[PDB]
Amino acid sequence: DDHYELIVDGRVYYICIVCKRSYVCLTSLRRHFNIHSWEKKYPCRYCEKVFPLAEYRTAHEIHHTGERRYQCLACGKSFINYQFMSSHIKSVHSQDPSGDSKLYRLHPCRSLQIRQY
DNA sequence: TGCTTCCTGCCAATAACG
DNA sequence: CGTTATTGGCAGGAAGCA
Ligand SMILES: [Cl-]
Ligand SMILES: [Zn+2]
Ligand SMILES: [Zn+2]
Ligand SMILES: [Zn+2]
Repeated sequence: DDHYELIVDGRVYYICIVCKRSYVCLTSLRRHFNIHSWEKKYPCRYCEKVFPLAEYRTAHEIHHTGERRYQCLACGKSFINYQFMSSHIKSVHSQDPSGDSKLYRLHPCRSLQIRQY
């Protein structure tokens, strides 16, 4: 028992009973709620750190391996995450990768095992 | 104030369950 | 083994940090 529902204008919101954060879908509330309950743990496999979300652990573990998955297509430089890539493309190439063009390539993750696309 | 990490709608990949 | 439920990768804006 971790939420209540709030309905405004026919739109359904799921509210965390602990911190009152609002979610459009229940899956997100359940993913969020682990921060409170710590029902599941996500331990780094390279150090002692433990995370409340699987994706937080993954981003952290990529830091351990040093893999650079985000590649700028304008000059070929590669980056650890979206933020480094975006900062680069905006500052050096004066372009926005969230725009209407494909300015970067996200390589598959090869330095560790996560599900592929 | 420029890195560092967090956050959540969306949904493909994966697991659970008969 | 077909049907259903769950996980968690991803973008890219937000929040944290020193
Ligand atoms: Cl690499
Ligand atoms: Zn909460
Ligand atoms: Zn670690
Ligand atoms: Zn570049």
